[PDB]
Amino acid sequence: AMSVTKQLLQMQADAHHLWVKFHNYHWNVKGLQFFSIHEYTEKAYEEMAELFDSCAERVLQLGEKAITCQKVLMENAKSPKVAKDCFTPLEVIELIKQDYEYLLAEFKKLNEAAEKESDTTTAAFAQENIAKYEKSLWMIGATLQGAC
Amino acid sequence: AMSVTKQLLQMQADAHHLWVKFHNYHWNVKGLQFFSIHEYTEKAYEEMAELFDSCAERVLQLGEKAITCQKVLMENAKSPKVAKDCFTPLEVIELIKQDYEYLLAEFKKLNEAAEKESDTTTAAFAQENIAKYEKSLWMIGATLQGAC
Amino acid sequence: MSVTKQLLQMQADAHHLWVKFHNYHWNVKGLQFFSIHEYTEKAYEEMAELFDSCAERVLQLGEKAITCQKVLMENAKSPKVAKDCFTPLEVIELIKQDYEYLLAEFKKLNEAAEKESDTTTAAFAQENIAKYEKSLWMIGATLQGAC
Amino acid sequence: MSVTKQLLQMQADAHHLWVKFHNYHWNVKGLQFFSIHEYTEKAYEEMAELFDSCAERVLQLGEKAITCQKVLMENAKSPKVAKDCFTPLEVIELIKQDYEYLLAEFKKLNEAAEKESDTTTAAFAQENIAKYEKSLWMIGATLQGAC
Amino acid sequence: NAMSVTKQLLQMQADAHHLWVKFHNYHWNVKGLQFFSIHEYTEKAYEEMAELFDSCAERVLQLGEKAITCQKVLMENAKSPKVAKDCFTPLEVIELIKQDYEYLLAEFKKLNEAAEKESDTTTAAFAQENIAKYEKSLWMIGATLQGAC
Amino acid sequence: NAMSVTKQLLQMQADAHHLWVKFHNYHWNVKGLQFFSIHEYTEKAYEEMAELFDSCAERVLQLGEKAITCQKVLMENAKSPKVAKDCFTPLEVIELIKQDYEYLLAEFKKLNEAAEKESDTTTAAFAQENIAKYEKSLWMIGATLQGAC
Amino acid sequence: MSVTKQLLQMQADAHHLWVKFHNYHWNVKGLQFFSIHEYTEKAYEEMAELFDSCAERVLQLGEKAITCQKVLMENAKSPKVAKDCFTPLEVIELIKQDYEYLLAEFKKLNEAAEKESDTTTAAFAQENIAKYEKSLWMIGATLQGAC
Amino acid sequence: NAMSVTKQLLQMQADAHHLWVKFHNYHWNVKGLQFFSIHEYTEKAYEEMAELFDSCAERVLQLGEKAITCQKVLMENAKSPKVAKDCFTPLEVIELIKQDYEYLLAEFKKLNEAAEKESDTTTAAFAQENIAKYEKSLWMIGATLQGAC
Amino acid sequence: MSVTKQLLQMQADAHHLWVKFHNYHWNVKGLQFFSIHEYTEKAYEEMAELFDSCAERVLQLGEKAITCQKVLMENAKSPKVAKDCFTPLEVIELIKQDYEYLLAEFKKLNEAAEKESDTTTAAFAQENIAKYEKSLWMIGATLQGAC
Amino acid sequence: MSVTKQLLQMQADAHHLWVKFHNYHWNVKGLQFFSIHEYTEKAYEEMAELFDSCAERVLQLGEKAITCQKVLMENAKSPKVAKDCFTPLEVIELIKQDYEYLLAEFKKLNEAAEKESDTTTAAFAQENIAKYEKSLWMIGATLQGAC
Amino acid sequence: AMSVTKQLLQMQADAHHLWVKFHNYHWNVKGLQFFSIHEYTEKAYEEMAELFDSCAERVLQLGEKAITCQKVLMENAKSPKVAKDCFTPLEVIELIKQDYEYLLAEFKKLNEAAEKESDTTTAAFAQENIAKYEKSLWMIGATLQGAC
Amino acid sequence: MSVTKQLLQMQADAHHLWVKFHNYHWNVKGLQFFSIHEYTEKAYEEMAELFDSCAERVLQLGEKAITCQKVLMENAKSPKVAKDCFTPLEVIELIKQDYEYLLAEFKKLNEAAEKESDTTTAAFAQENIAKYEKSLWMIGATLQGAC
Ligand SMILES: [Zn+2]
Ligand SMILES: [Zn+2]
Ligand SMILES: [Zn+2]
Ligand SMILES: [Zn+2]
Ligand SMILES: [Zn+2]
Ligand SMILES: [Zn+2]
Ligand SMILES: [Zn+2]
Ligand SMILES: [Zn+2]
Ligand SMILES: [Zn+2]
Ligand SMILES: [Zn+2]
Ligand SMILES: [Zn+2]
Ligand SMILES: [Zn+2]
Ligand SMILES: [Zn+2]
Ligand SMILES: [Zn+2]
Ligand SMILES: [Zn+2]
Ligand SMILES: [Zn+2]
Ligand SMILES: [Zn+2]
Ligand SMILES: [Zn+2]
Ligand SMILES: [Zn+2]
Ligand SMILES: [Zn+2]
Ligand SMILES: [Zn+2]
Ligand SMILES: [Zn+2]
Ligand SMILES: [Zn+2]
Ligand SMILES: [Zn+2]
Ligand SMILES: [Zn+2]
Ligand SMILES: [Zn+2]
Ligand SMILES: [Zn+2]
Ligand SMILES: [Zn+2]
Ligand SMILES: [Zn+2]
Ligand SMILES: [Zn+2]
Ligand SMILES: [Zn+2]
Ligand SMILES: [Zn+2]
Ligand SMILES: [Zn+2]
Ligand SMILES: [Zn+2]
Ligand SMILES: [Zn+2]
Ligand SMILES: [Zn+2]
Ligand SMILES: [Zn+2]
Ligand SMILES: [Zn+2]
Ligand SMILES: [Zn+2]
Ligand SMILES: [Zn+2]
Ligand SMILES: [Zn+2]
Ligand SMILES: [Zn+2]
Ligand SMILES: [Zn+2]
Ligand SMILES: [Zn+2]
Ligand SMILES: [Zn+2]
Ligand SMILES: [Zn+2]
Ligand SMILES: [Zn+2]
Ligand SMILES: [Zn+2]
Ligand SMILES: [Zn+2]
Ligand SMILES: [Zn+2]
Ligand SMILES: [Zn+2]
Ligand SMILES: [Zn+2]
Ligand SMILES: [Zn+2]
Ligand SMILES: [Zn+2]
Ligand SMILES: [Zn+2]
Ligand SMILES: [Zn+2]
Ligand SMILES: [Zn+2]
Ligand SMILES: [Zn+2]
Ligand SMILES: [Zn+2]
Ligand SMILES: [Zn+2]
Ligand SMILES: [Zn+2]
Ligand SMILES: [Zn+2]
Ligand SMILES: [Zn+2]
Ligand SMILES: [Zn+2]
Ligand SMILES: [Zn+2]
Ligand SMILES: [Zn+2]
Ligand SMILES: [Zn+2]
Ligand SMILES: [Zn+2]
Ligand SMILES: [Zn+2]
Ligand SMILES: [Zn+2]
Ligand SMILES: [Zn+2]
Ligand SMILES: [Zn+2]
Ligand SMILES: [Zn+2]
Ligand SMILES: [Zn+2]
Ligand SMILES: [Zn+2]
Ligand SMILES: [Zn+2]
Ligand SMILES: [Zn+2]
Ligand SMILES: [Zn+2]
Repeated sequence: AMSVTKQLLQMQADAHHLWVKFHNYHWNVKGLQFFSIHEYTEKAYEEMAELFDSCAERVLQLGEKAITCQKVLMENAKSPKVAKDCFTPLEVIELIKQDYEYLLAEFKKLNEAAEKESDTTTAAFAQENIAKYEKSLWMIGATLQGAC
Repeated sequence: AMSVTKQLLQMQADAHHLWVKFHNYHWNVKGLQFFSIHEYTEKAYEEMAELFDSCAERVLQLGEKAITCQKVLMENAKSPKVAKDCFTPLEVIELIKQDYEYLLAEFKKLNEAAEKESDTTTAAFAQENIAKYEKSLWMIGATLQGAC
Repeated sequence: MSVTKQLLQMQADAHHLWVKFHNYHWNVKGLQFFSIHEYTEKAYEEMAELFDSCAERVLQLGEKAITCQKVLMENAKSPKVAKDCFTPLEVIELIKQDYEYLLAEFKKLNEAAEKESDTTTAAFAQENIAKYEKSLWMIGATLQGAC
Repeated sequence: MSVTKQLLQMQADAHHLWVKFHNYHWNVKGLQFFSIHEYTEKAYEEMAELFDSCAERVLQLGEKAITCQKVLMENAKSPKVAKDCFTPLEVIELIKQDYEYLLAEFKKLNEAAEKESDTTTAAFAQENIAKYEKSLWMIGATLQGAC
Repeated sequence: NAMSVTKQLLQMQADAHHLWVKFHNYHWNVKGLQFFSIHEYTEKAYEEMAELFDSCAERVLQLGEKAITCQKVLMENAKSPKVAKDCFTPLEVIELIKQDYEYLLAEFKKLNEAAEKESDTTTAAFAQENIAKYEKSLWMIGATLQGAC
Repeated sequence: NAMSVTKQLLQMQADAHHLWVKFHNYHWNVKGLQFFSIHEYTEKAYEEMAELFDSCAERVLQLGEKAITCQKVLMENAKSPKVAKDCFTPLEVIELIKQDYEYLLAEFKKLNEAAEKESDTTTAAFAQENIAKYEKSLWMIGATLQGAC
Repeated sequence: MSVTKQLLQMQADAHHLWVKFHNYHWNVKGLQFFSIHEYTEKAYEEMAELFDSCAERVLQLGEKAITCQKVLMENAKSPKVAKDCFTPLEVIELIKQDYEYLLAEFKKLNEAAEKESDTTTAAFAQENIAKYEKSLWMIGATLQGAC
Repeated sequence: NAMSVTKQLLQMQADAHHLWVKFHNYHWNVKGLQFFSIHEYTEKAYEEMAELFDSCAERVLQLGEKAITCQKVLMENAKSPKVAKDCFTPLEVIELIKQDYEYLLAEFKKLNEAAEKESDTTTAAFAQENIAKYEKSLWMIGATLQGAC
Repeated sequence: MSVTKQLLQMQADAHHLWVKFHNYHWNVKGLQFFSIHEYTEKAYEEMAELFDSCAERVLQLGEKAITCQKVLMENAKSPKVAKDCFTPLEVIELIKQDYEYLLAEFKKLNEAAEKESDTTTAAFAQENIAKYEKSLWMIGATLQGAC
Repeated sequence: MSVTKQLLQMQADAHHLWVKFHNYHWNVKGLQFFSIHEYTEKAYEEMAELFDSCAERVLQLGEKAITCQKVLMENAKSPKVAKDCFTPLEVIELIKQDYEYLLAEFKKLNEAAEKESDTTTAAFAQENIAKYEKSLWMIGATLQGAC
Repeated sequence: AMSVTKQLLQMQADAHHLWVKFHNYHWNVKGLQFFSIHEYTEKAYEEMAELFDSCAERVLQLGEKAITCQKVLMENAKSPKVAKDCFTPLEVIELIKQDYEYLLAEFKKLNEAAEKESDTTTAAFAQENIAKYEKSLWMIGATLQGAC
Repeated sequence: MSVTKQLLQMQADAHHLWVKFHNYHWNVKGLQFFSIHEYTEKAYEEMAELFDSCAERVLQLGEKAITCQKVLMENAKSPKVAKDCFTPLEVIELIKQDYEYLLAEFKKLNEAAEKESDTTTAAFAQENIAKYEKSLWMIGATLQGAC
């Protein structure tokens, strides 16, 4: 049963990490599409705050402790690190693709762990997010591609 | 009197055709402006569904039969054919310009036929659409142009 | 068969029902004309949405949606109707058969999705199974006479 | 008649139909009572708007609207109804005849307006011509049996 | 000896119709600086008369008698004040509406007394709701017409 | 000699519960072309019964007696018409609802008379509001069932 | 029990909780009266929705819902409450026990649904399992003392 | 021999003003864990008192007497309970508001009796609407103060 | 003259009235200050919209809109006012003359549009003709004294 | 006065104006009755908000608000009104004098706040200074005759 | 005291000027971002109409006369003049940057004049606008920049 | 110190409080669990907004916002809490200390802003000073016992 709460706790830390990272994209993008990227990443960091809270509260429902220490959040984060603080629009979209691919893989890991424990609530939460990101990733991939 | 219902029936088939075609643009556009083109063509195919229904129902009001067979719709369609299934944003906008120019010419044909029959209801329907497309085509032309 | 093959079948069927549901909408006759006209309007709107959802899922899955109307026509397998004038009870009976067809296809889609471990497509199929099971209950009752 | 004479005729008729549509609204009996009650309520509200619009167009054109109910009574020419009890089908048949009358009167108004180059009245006539042609289609389909 | 609830409602039906027509006269034909506010006020007023007409008719039908369906009968039965004018200043309209509302109020009081003698709680509540409405409106209209000390 | 307001409200509580259950039977089990409109009408109806149940209970509590909290007592005390059917045509449902509403109306009139003898203005207003509601509804239901001349 | 037997059990129980939650709603006393009154009102509205949903799922599955209140009374198995007066804490403790009962019953419904490959009922069970697991967490925290 | 409707309304005007001021005292000066919910409840309450003040004044004016316009007269005429406190626990506020509402309720009952003797349906309806409001509120406030069996 | 020439004239006039209508809005004095201030606010907002619509129609028609304020000033031909303090009745009388001017220009635009078979510009002119005919009726009545 | 002494003065005055504005609201007579009735209603609602805001700012600053109506009566210094019947123009003239009084008191509050480096009270003063300067302009224009 | 009303009157004339100029951008931009620039400049000219009215009405509150003559508005305008009537999207954004920089400098001039007169109402109006334009100018500058 | 240095300090503090306010939100125990949970949700949402506003002001001022969580952690100076279980009164007492800290920092920001003649940052600081002065009043009263 610890594997479900272990994976929720991993996601809590990654959600925090992406919330910080998505602010970086939001502030520091430059170029003609500044405003739409700014608005896009604003919605995205809001989703990461919500995801942060949901993972924590699911852990609590499952009888464990959520992470409450900045230091632990920082140490446990495993989503892609970025060294930049200035971006083109296409660079942000490419970075987000990578961040969403990481989230997608981690949600499928959560689903499996939920499956082994017969945890339908956590499985439903995982799968709603899998659907959300497979849809976004299709759109992001099309945004990065050139036409034949 | 058959010329008004003949032209409404032509438009019914073209509206169906453009509804299918506009999905093609909606799905298969690639590049940075993916999302706005996707949203734009979504509104456009909704207008073509509405146009499909309006033409059919006007024919019925005029005492004739709307087309109800896929095969007849396909055979009767005369709006521009496209062979592609992958597009740049500028390519979609250029294709839509051509589709809207075709609609505009066909609505003016409908207006004339309505005029000869003193059909004020069909004439009003034609003219509301002429105004709509002359306005859109101005915007689309500006979108495709370079500045002096 | 496969998730993408089944999605493409449903895309073609959604287009066919979108067209047929307009025939019911336009051509029903009788005292319940307006309620039937309104009902079929909402139904065709759902068929348009289904058409789009099926295509986009195929695209998300790395395959091409159908974009040619001739292919849509050739591939559709939902019930054919060679009438263009209906009573309200005839429309309801036809919609029942159309919804029985969709429900069976959604169940095939779910099976295919569970085999492929595709939770997203499975969730899509299951939401539709629930929608049609409920709607078919009400349609059945509409067509019955009491005990 | 000239545009104003025709507007004044339509003012009288809108008043007459407003009264009559209340008769349908109150006095229909049978399973579809509530839908007819609701439809006829919308219809009389439309007749009240029509009455005001005709009158105010007359005032815009420099003439006096009808203000005496006795004149309104004497000038009305829309179909007379003797009954005070109806089936839903009878009401729909009577509304069709009322709407046919209005539609023909709006066409007379339009011709009159066109001759006087009165674009405002013409646009008002044509907007209503469109409204009644659409309704009359639906009403016709409602009274039909399927073939 | 006064007429029953149903005959009072029938009278009220005929008057509401008459006032609906009459209020259009004020709506169309007022002249002067306050044209628009009088036009809007009288539009709300005729809409209330249309509603009253339908309410009285439907209450008569609920009580088992038939509503009036003929415009000749509506015209002959109306007893609300007539006006032989088709042009008005704003003060004239306000004065005339005061007379119309005083008339309505008096008739709603008769309606209430009839409803009470018949133990008709539904019609009594209907009458009293309206009595409250015109007592308030008449206070405001009276203040609009008065001169300050 | 008739029972007090509080005992009448307690009866009304039990009936509202019974009709809430019964209206679900009509909601679920009507069959025929008008299935959906009957399904929706009866859904609005049971929601009104749920509200009535809570209102009567809370008024009894305001008057210092205790509401019924046991389903066995609710079942034993209900006096509204029973139906031994679980399948209905649309006309059957309309006919049966007419009988249920005529029952309610008669009980709300008793409630009003009891409230008046007790000078209970709150309960009287509550009863009369409901009397007005069912008199209107019963007029429409009766018209729905009649045949035109 | 099979899916329908289990749905019918939950129909009876939803009815029972609807009644009981009114008892909490009316009869709580103490400083938090109004918030408990409001919370329990939302809770009984949820029980009324649950009652209708179970019944209609049964009808969809081809069986008859419970229509006799005597059957509803006899089949209910959720916790019995003898009292008719409560403190806010007592109400919260009693609701926790009611919600634990429901949560266990929804899990039985889900297992039953999964065995019958009934995705619609399964989704309905799991949606409620999620709802009660979340509520029960909050309720538990509400009854606790801090460490 | 009891005072007329108009003098009762004038009393009610003065009290509503007093309670409007007093309810601010509870609003500002409550202390303790339930500070915010008491602050909000008493804000809704003073807003109701402001409305009552205006309603009573306007009804007096409709009845042809003049409303009170001087704050010295408002202060001298108020008879609702005074409180010589400017700090409160939540339970104290609830207890004090119970006393204020019991006072209002008793005065609205006198208002109703006066309105009935005068056949003043408008004021009677106004009084009874308010009687219904405080009977419900007082039930809830009483439950908030009680201890469970 | 031509549709585009007439549109450009109206563009210049819309700008002029937009400015003048602010003068009425700011500088009216007297008891009806606020209603006049609100009325003229809505009116200048319509002038801004008219300015934009006229320019964009010229652009749709392949010609250049006016973009220089000196050209706008030189070309405006609506009534000049050399006052900056007004009574409410003076504002209404001036607005009447401004609206009579606009109505005549809209009629010229319609004629030009019908000659050019330009249904879009004609519809634009006719919607405005109807708006101003109605508004001038009400303004006239505002300025009259009763019989 | 210090900031709190000045806030307490404004608390008393807001109470006084709340009462007075009801007098204007009830007792105005003449053609503009309804607009004055509506304007003064908004005005007293503003005075009630002002009364609460001053009191709560005092509480924030560590002092006690006024709770006794006798103190409120004795401390009020806004213009005394003896009348209980008014023309619309008289009401507007009296409101101008009330608003001038408030505006001067808000300026005193601002100076006091600035001296104490109290940004919160200062911002509150200045927001109201802006409000009354704008209103007083409109009120002035309303009382004027045009030149 | 004349320096506050002098500066409000300068701003009234510039607001009028920018309202005309912003229509020029709105109509005459060409290129892929036509529609968003069109929408952006539409909001901007609405703000300039509002600014025009606010400056005028503040002058009137201060006991002076607003400008009511087109000719005076034209003569007094000092915001940047543009000679073009056709623009790329980036050209419009660059021109707006310059127009907003001018507004920002003029609002700070207004604030100072308000300060010297203790005019808190005009100072508040100035400062609300300073905040608005410093925020917009940050966004506009990022839109024009390239990433490091 | 400087405006940008103070803004960066507050950015780090906003992040720290955002995290801590979630601890209160999750881990409070007792009868007021839900109101405290809702209160702290709104509070953390304000901390997220504050984080963003502080960063964007620094960027507007030509400097870089903090984008590394290690820097955020190192720089935060708001009160540390080494508990993860709370009563409702403990949460309120901690929030009081957190809000006292923010208020003092906002006052330093205002001073720095006025020195730099930065009206925009000063307005930001002052709106927050007013918000926290009011909220601390209410929190204080929540923690008191009456006289
Ligand atoms: Zn932003
Ligand atoms: Zn944003
Ligand atoms: Zn957001
Ligand atoms: Zn949370
Ligand atoms: Zn830590
Ligand atoms: Zn491709
Ligand atoms: Zn999409
Ligand atoms: Zn979309
Ligand atoms: Zn859409
Ligand atoms: Zn259709
Ligand atoms: Zn076919
Ligand atoms: Zn060019
Ligand atoms: Zn349709
Ligand atoms: Zn429709
Ligand atoms: Zn639709
Ligand atoms: Zn799509
Ligand atoms: Zn093809
Ligand atoms: Zn059966
Ligand atoms: Zn009705
Ligand atoms: Zn209705
Ligand atoms: Zn209606
Ligand atoms: Zn009208
Ligand atoms: Zn007459
Ligand atoms: Zn046929
Ligand atoms: Zn009108
Ligand atoms: Zn109107
Ligand atoms: Zn209206
Ligand atoms: Zn009716
Ligand atoms: Zn007749
Ligand atoms: Zn007179
Ligand atoms: Zn008598
Ligand atoms: Zn007097
Ligand atoms: Zn249902
Ligand atoms: Zn339903
Ligand atoms: Zn419902
Ligand atoms: Zn309740
Ligand atoms: Zn029991
Ligand atoms: Zn029968
Ligand atoms: Zn008896
Ligand atoms: Zn009959
Ligand atoms: Zn309640
Ligand atoms: Zn409630
Ligand atoms: Zn509810
Ligand atoms: Zn149901
Ligand atoms: Zn039974
Ligand atoms: Zn603990
Ligand atoms: Zn407050
Ligand atoms: Zn509050
Ligand atoms: Zn409030
Ligand atoms: Zn009032
Ligand atoms: Zn005094
Ligand atoms: Zn005590
Ligand atoms: Zn007595
Ligand atoms: Zn007890
Ligand atoms: Zn203004
Ligand atoms: Zn305005
Ligand atoms: Zn506006
Ligand atoms: Zn534009
Ligand atoms: Zn120029
Ligand atoms: Zn005249
Ligand atoms: Zn009032
Ligand atoms: Zn009012
Ligand atoms: Zn208000
Ligand atoms: Zn307050
Ligand atoms: Zn005192
Ligand atoms: Zn002057
Ligand atoms: Zn545009
Ligand atoms: Zn736009
Ligand atoms: Zn806009
Ligand atoms: Zn203005
Ligand atoms: Zn000039
Ligand atoms: Zn850079
Ligand atoms: Zn939560
Ligand atoms: Zn929450
Ligand atoms: Zn939130
Ligand atoms: Zn941001
Ligand atoms: Zn880092
Ligand atoms: Zn104390």
